[PDB]
Amino acid sequence: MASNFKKANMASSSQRKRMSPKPELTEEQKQEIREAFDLFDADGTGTIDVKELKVAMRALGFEPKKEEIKKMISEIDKEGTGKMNFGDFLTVMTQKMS
Repeated sequence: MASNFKKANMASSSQRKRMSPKPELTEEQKQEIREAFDLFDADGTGTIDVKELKVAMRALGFEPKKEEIKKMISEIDKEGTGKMNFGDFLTVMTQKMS
């Protein structure tokens, strides 16, 4: 089916307790990059766009340093405009803060 015919998930079993961190990103970082990218990519697709990713940067930034939220949105909007997958969002947002 191409169009949205409704009734995907009615009973919302929202399991925020799955991977406990080993030598990796911790509770604060795990929650903010998973829960923002999964809020825009809900059913399991791949890429989030600059409209959705700018709303993701407003919720994730809060209070930041200087060239962080404007630098991510203007640097991936370049060759075929702005599209981001989860490997880009995880590596660029964790290495710029941690």
